[PDB]
Amino acid sequence: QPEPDMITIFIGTWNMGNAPPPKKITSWFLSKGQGKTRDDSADYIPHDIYVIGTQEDPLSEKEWLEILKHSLQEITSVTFKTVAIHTLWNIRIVVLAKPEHENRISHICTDNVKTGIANTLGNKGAVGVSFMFNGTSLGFVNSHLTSGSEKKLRRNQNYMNILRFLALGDKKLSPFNITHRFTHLFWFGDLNYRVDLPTWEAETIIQKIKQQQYADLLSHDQLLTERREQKVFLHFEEEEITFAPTYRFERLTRDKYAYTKQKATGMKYNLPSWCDRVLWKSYPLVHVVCQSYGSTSDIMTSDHSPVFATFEAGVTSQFVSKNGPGTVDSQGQIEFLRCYATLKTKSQTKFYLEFHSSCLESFVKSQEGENEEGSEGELVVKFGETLPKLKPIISDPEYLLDQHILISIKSSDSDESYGEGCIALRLEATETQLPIYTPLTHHGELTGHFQGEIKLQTSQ
Ligand SMILES: C[C@H](O)CNCc1c(Cl)cccc1Cl
Repeated sequence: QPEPDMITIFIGTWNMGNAPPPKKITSWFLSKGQGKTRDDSADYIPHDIYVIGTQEDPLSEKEWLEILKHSLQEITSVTFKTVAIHTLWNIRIVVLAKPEHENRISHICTDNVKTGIANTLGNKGAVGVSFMFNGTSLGFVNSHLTSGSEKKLRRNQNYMNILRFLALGDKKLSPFNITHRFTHLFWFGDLNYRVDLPTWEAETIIQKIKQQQYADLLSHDQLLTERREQKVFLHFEEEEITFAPTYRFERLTRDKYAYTKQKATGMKYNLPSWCDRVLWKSYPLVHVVCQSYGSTSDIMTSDHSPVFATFEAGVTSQFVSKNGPGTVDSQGQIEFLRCYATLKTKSQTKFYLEFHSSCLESFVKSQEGENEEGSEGELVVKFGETLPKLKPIISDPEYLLDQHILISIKSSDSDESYGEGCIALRLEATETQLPIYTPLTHHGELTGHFQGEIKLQTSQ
């Protein structure tokens, strides 16, 4: 039984509008409806992992698990195993996997973050799951962000609180937030970003949706515009949206958008919007391909339609040599040449680096770099040729070229990270000086850059 080098992952997000689901929700798991949909010929082929995010979910965990498992069994004839289930208020995440994966999945973590203070703390936030799948770390975030067309800034704040405080993955990666802890990170939910057009244009928007002419609406989608201006979800991907806005429908049909202000909406308009989204971020040069992104047409119990996305995701095997794990493989080394960090910080402290990777026995601290002034005001931290030689646990190129080095630049004064990034070892050549680059972020905001050269020695 060979270990996989690819798996397929289903991501579902559905704001259920505090209503039980209908008797059949199989179209969701089959990626059928509007948008980028799955080929009929694949219907019986199970995904390896199904990750279901709900919001405004009125069901018990037990009730929803029974519906999900019975749904997948009907589609696939496979009895899926429950990896994890976590609920915060009415925000839920379920992870189901094929039974053959039970002994490939380990280090299962769950957490939640509650967003807002006093007034604004009570029902919005995120749940998350992480685990190892063989040698690959996978994280999944289901967030219900602040509602309302005029709260895009609040949503961006909710995003930053969730990525700062959601405690998933390897706690030894202390400088790193969830946006660096995983080979593949999927973030989905009712993100609640709106199509930002005048209220008077509601009927015009509806007309455009009936014509399947989304271009003039997506150009006002607050998530696309905020992402384009690097206000939120920096370094995340989203597939092109080719399905109608998933909010706000009249229940029991999909023929009508209910957008007019009502006491029940706090006298707010709900112009048709793409509230319900799936984004991802994978480490550099790892295979990840979106194979569906759409909405169902036949599930109408909520004022939202379910959204599906599916992915091919590269995975690696749990590598064992004669040497590592449990020693170094002297045949292997990672060297850094001519490296420097460019930082946006206005501070003057000394900086050092930390290198973190599961290819190392433990993280490595550099000596301090030498600060200089950039020509446009910047702080440049020069490491020259002073960075340590990293000793990986396994030298085999089939393992080592699949690995990544996380970098944090830390203040010597405070040991606080000013920036985090990631470097792929999937090089064009070994034993060859090659340029490397990563942007550096902190709390998911751009704080600088790290660039230089790498020289990777494998046992080949
Ligand atoms: C590799 C990714 O495609 C980068 N995405 C950046 C981006 C955003 Cl986030 C929004 C609008 C346009 C663009 Cl290029």
